[PDB]
Amino acid sequence: MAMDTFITRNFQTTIIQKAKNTMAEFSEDPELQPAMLFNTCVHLEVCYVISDMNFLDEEGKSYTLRPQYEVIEGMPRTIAWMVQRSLAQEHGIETPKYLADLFDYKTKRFIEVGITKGLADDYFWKKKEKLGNSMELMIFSYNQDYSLSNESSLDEEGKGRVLSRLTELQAELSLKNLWQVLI
Ligand SMILES: O=C1c2c(O)c(=O)ccn2N([C@@H]2c3ccccc3SCc3c2ccc(F)c3F)[C@@H]2COCCN12
Ligand SMILES: [Cl-]
Ligand SMILES: [Cl-]
Ligand SMILES: [Mn+2]
Ligand SMILES: [Mn+2]
Repeated sequence: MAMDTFITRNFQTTIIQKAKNTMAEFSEDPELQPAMLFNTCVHLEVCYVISDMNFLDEEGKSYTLRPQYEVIEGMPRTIAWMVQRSLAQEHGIETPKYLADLFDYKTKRFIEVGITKGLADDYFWKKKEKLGNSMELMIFSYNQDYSLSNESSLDEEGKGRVLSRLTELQAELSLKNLWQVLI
């Protein structure tokens, strides 16, 4: 099985289209770069999972009514920048200098999501070298490890559902001799 075929079988059409659109903005070609398309699909999928299972009520109380998180990843950078900058103004906070992956309506922070094949901690601190504390960080590995800058933001159950998806994907890729494509 080829990577492109795996992608089309394991990811929703919306995610695939967005990740390709994004690679195009950077003029990376999805057909020449199937590992990048895979990685971008996973990252965007994780973002969507996080936003899909956190809601808030009229007062501001959590629940596993309105979405807790706005996904900024997956839009064209020009729109994404207008959206980041406008959310930040409308909540009276600093606009980060990097483009974020999510906005948390509860804590009023921008979130950077990271996916890694190494250890979650190594990728946490690397991200923090650039971002300082402009954003919260949510780092997931394919080795069942995580590294949140705020443990409450995401529930212990939810971290585990993202970790299991990743574990699912690594398993199938390995079964199909495609994991080596990513390493
Ligand atoms: O927003 C991201 C980004 C992240 O948010 C991230 O967590 C990791 C990596 N990123 N990068 C993603 C990306 C995202 C997920 C997995 C791998 C890659 S690999 C580089 C690349 C990305 C997107 C399109 C493209 F053509 C690329 F070459 C670029 C880094 O420059 C800001 C935009 N961006
Ligand atoms: Cl950026
Ligand atoms: Cl940089
Ligand atoms: Mn991003
Ligand atoms: Mn990210």
